[PDB]
Amino acid sequence: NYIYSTEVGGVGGTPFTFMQESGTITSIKFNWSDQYKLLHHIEVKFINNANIYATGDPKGNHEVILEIDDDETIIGSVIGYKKGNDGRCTGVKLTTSKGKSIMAGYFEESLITTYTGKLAGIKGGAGSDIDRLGLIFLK
Amino acid sequence: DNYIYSTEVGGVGGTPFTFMQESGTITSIKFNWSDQYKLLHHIEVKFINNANIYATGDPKGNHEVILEIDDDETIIGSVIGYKKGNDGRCTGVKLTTSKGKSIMAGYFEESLITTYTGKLAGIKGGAGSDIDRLGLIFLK
Amino acid sequence: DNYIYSTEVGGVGGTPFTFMQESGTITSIKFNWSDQYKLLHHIEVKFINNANIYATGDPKGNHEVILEIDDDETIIGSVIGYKKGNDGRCTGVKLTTSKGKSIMAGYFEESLITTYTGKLAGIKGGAGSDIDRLGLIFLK
Amino acid sequence: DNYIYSTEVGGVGGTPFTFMQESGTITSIKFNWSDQYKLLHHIEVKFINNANIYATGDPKGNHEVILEIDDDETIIGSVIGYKKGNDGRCTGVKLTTSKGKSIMAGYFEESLITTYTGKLAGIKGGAGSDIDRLGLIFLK
Amino acid sequence: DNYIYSTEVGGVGGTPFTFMQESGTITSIKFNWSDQYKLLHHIEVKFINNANIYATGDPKGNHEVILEIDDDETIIGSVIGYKKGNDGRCTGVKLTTSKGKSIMAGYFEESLITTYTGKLAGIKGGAGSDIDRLGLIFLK
Amino acid sequence: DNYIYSTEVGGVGGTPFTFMQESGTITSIKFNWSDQYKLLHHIEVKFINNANIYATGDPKGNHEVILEIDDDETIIGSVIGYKKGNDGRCTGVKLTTSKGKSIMAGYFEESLITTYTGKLAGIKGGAGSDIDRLGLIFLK
Amino acid sequence: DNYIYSTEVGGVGGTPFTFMQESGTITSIKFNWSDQYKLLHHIEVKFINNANIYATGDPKGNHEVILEIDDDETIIGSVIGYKKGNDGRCTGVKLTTSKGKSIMAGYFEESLITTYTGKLAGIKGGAGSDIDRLGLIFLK
Ligand SMILES: OC[C@H]1O[C@H](O[C@@H]2[C@H](O)[C@@H](O)O[C@H](CO)[C@H]2O)[C@@H](O)[C@@H](O)[C@@H]1O
Ligand SMILES: OC[C@H]1O[C@H](O[C@@H]2[C@H](O)[C@@H](O)O[C@H](CO)[C@H]2O)[C@@H](O)[C@@H](O)[C@@H]1O
Ligand SMILES: OC[C@H]1O[C@H](O[C@@H]2[C@H](O)[C@@H](O)O[C@H](CO)[C@H]2O)[C@@H](O)[C@@H](O)[C@@H]1O
Ligand SMILES: OC[C@H]1O[C@H](O[C@@H]2[C@H](O)[C@@H](O)O[C@H](CO)[C@H]2O)[C@@H](O)[C@@H](O)[C@@H]1O
Ligand SMILES: OC[C@H]1O[C@H](O[C@@H]2[C@H](O)[C@@H](O)O[C@H](CO)[C@H]2O)[C@@H](O)[C@@H](O)[C@@H]1O
Ligand SMILES: OC[C@H]1O[C@H](O)[C@@H](O)[C@@H](O)[C@@H]1O
Ligand SMILES: OC[C@H]1O[C@H](O)[C@@H](O)[C@@H](O)[C@@H]1O
Repeated sequence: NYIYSTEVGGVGGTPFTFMQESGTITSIKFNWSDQYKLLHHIEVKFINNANIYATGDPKGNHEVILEIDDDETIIGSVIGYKKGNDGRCTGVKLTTSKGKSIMAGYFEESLITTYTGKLAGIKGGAGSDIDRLGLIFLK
Repeated sequence: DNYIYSTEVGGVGGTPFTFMQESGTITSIKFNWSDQYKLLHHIEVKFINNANIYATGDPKGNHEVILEIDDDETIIGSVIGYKKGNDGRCTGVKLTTSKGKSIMAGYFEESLITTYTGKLAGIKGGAGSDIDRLGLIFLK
Repeated sequence: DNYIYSTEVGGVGGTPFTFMQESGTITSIKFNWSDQYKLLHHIEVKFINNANIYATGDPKGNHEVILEIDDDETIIGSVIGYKKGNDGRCTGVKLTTSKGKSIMAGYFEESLITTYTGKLAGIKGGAGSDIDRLGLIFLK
Repeated sequence: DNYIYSTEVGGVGGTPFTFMQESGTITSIKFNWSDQYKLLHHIEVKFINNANIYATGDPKGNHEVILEIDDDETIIGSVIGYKKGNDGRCTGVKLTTSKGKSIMAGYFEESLITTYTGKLAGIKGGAGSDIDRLGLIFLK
Repeated sequence: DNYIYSTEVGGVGGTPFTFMQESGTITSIKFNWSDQYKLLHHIEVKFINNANIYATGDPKGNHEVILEIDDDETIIGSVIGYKKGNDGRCTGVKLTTSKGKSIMAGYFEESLITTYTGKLAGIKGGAGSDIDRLGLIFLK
Repeated sequence: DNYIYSTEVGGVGGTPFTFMQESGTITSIKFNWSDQYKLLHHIEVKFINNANIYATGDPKGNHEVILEIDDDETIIGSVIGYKKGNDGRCTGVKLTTSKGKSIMAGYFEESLITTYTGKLAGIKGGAGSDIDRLGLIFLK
Repeated sequence: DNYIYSTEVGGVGGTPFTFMQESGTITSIKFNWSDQYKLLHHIEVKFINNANIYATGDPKGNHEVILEIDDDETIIGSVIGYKKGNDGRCTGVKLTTSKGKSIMAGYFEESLITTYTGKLAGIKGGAGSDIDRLGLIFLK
């Protein structure tokens, strides 16, 4: 019942997989730096669940939060990254079925335009930086 | 509840405030901010069928904006700018309505939240000299 | 009432005025303003079925705009620029209508209100050499 | 009446004129203007079922525009540029129609009116060397 | 008649032409103009169900444009540029159709007419070396 | 016939060509052109249910574009650039389709035609070294 | 067939490749390109219900883009840039989807094709160091 968007970036970091069965993401936060031009930290909240699921080191000078209504889908989703085994996530642009949008970080090397739908989860690897990030949707 | 609570953004400082009125919605909201500090300093809210002005923070800035909200008019677009961390502050609010009205108060230099939308019902957070933290409240 | 009263913005100065005619609406309004002082100085209003011209302020400014309003035309966008505080003044008005007509008078360098919308019935406030204060009035 | 009179804008100077015909609407209108003075100098009008040209003003300008109006075509947007005061003059006309046709005559540097909309039926004002003052006339 | 005659614009010079066919409409029109004189010089017109080319003027210009018109396609926008006066000339034509097709011929440096609209049925005016004068003709 | 013939624009030179297939529409068209001469030099065409390539002119140009046409896709906009006269040439083609596809080949510096529209069925004209003339063919 | 083959554009060089799966469509496609050479160098494709990655060409470029395609998502706009001739190369791709998604890879300085549209089923062409030749394949 889930669609796994391609994980983009490098092979480094501590693995993460955040997905509650019968739930969807109600809030997502991205943390990035002007110093490295990288995403560093991600936080996620699910419906009817106050717990925050986090990865990465929140050392960046900027963060954006997107709140998602229960009937709201992602209709546009771009992740910017540096490719190769030594790849990092650099940016994210999300647009919703209600015209809400967020833009984090930088888009200077490689891009992926992912699958659309109801955002259910995230998987990847993170340490000091977001090495790699894949979105997960409902089928 | 019958209400959606958007995340409070900013620091942990100042005196807590909650502005909500049983079976009531915001008909008017006022933001005060300074070019000197690039922060919101003061917020004022009025509800439908209630002439009382509910205020928090110190009205010391050189700019103010007021948004009046028709009884049927909703928020379709909402951004709050803030400085993140325990020591944080709310720096700015952009609202757009179901009738093409829009306001821009203060600054959006550090962190942003794109909040939940709907019929604006209340606000909560903390304030003293400054708005330390701000979260919107909507009907279901 | 059968009226919505938008906030009076600006100072407490000048002679009070209320332009409202029972069972009538504003067919014409005129805004006079100066580049010298960047203030509104003078406002005239004509109502439906009334040849009488209601005026307030001193027509001292070097610019004037007139908006004519069709009987079935409403305001869908309204911003008033003003200097806040007791010594305040109303500095500018932008109006847009249900038919794509729009006017822009004066300056928007200090505070702003995005008012209520609807069928413009009347205006209230205070004036002398300048428009000290302006509130719009709409039908429910 | 069965008519709407838009405000005559400009000066008190020149010979008065009123162009209207029983059960007849404007089928054509011409505006003469100069780059040297940036005024309207001359207006001509033809009515439905009437080959007579009604003209006023001194046709001395280096530009002219004609708008032809289909029998079922209305004015949806109408801006007249003018210099305010007793020594005033009409400086420009922008008209936009129900079928997307549009003309621009003259200059818009001092004062503007956005008039009423509808089926153009006549014009009135005063002209000598220049168009001192112009008001539009529409069916109810 | 069953015809609308748009104003003939330009001077009184050259040889008269009138191109119309009973129960027919313009399927093609060609405008020849020059960068040297910034004038139209030559016009050709073909009618529905008729192989004949009706031409007037001197084809001496360095540019031509052709608009082909589908049987159900009307003119929704039509602008003719000209020099006014007895010694006048026709300088350009812009036409836009019910299908989004358009053409621009020549220059719009002096006077302009926004014409009547509808199904293009014919043209009349005067021509010699130049197109002195041009009017359009439409069905009712 | 069951076909509409757009005007052949260009000159009288080259070898004639006519590309049409019984019960067959154009599925692919290629334009070759030079920056050196600012002309079309070569055209290739394929029809529905037919793998043969019909070609004319010499492919000496440094640019090509291909348009592929879905079976239900029509041309809603079509401009051919040319040099007029007996020694004329085809210089450019702009096509826009019912699905928002569009190509632009070559140059539009001298003369233009906006052609008939519909389902492109074939082409005719003449070519040798260059495309001397080109006319489009559509279904009724 | 049940397949529409767009023209393979570019050179005759490289190792031929054909990526198609019986009763399957493309779910992901990656283009790798260089600013140094302004060519595509490498392509990867994944099909519905199939975890295998089909690659061709040499991934030596400094940029990559991935377009993921929803199961019901089609191609409504498709341009490939290329150098024509026996010695040719693919230089760029633009894809636009039924859902407002788009990618742009590489360069468009010489020749273009606007291909057929629909549900993208596969690709074919040749590749070694570079993408010499690319053709898209759609469902009927
Ligand atoms: O710590 C285990 C983890 O370390 C290595 O990845 C890096 C670190 O997590 C940290 O320093 O930050 C780097 C940037 O975020 C990150 O690449 C790898 O050896 C990895 O495989 C391992 O899991
Ligand atoms: O809202 C800001 C801040 O206000 C209050 O703390 C301090 C005092 O108001 C005053 O003495 O000036 C200080 C410098 O601006 C100010 O911090 C408290 O309400 C505090 O908790 C709050 O964060
Ligand atoms: O409208 C502003 C102001 O106008 C009137 O006072 C005027 C000003 O104070 C100043 O221009 O000096 C004038 C000369 O004596 C004076 O009229 C008053 O109506 C005031 O109440 C009003 O605020
Ligand atoms: O159409 C222009 C003009 O053509 C004919 O006379 C011309 C003018 O004298 C002048 O512009 O130069 C021409 C070159 O020899 C000359 O013929 C007449 O038909 C005239 O009435 C017309 O205005
Ligand atoms: O279609 C252009 C032209 O091509 C052929 O003549 C050519 C030109 O004179 C010139 O470019 O030189 C060429 C090679 O030496 C020569 O063939 C003819 O087909 C002619 O009819 C045509 O108009
Ligand atoms: O029209 C401008 C001007 O022209 C003339 O000098 C007279 O007709 C005046 O009465 C008039 O004000
Ligand atoms: O892709 C460029 C080039 O790469 C290799 O050298 C071979 O497969 C060639 O035939 C090809 O043209």
